[PDB]
Amino acid sequence: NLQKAIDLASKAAQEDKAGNYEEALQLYQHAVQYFLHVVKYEAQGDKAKQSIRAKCTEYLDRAEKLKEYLKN
Repeated sequence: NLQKAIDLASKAAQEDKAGNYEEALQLYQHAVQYFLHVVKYEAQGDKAKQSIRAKCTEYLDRAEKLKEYLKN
């Protein structure tokens, strides 16, 4: 589940930066879904969880704004 979060997160960050926002948006949410799934179920460690928390918020903030205008 962790590898899926990073894999999708990398493609999402590249999609938005490249030009694709629609595909990147759906990818951003996916990365956060898998990331939180691990932290909630069984993360790697204390410091590890803190790393995902900052990342989960980073992508969420980007995707949040993206969908904002996309939906408007």
